[PDB]
Amino acid sequence: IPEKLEYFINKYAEHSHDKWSMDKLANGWIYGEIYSDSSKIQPLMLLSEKEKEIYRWPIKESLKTMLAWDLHAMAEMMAENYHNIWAKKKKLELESKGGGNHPLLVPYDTLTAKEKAKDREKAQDIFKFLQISGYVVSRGXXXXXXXXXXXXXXXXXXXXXXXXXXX
Repeated sequence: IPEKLEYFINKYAEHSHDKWSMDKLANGWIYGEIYSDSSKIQPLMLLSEKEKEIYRWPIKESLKTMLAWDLHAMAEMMAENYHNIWAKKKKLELESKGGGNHPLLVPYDTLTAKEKAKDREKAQDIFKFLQISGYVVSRGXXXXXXXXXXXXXXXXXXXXXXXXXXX
């Protein structure tokens, strides 16, 4: 990973903190030492410091994925990355602890239209954050050509027919 992408990760963390703090001021949450969800006190003003820390790694993983591998296509591909790693973890823990079957034990195509939006929300967020800076990424006539190919095929067929007539 390059160093100004190292910058970009810190800038993303900062702006995610700014959006979360916008939510904090919108809902009127106030900081405190004690941890609780009903009394409206937070040690990092719901989220623990670890519980914001954890969102640091999946961005790096998805970014490595985009580096090793249009806009909506990359969005749904990052969303599929998220859902695939989520399904992998859930399947491993199910086969580990003997858990029951989940309704998400299906491929990404048969799935419903709602989880689509659920997994594309943050994908669109990080993609906005990506295009704000300037870094542009991608995946990494025809009729005339088809007509020409058909003509060549017809010529070959005519040659074959002439040969057959000779035979």
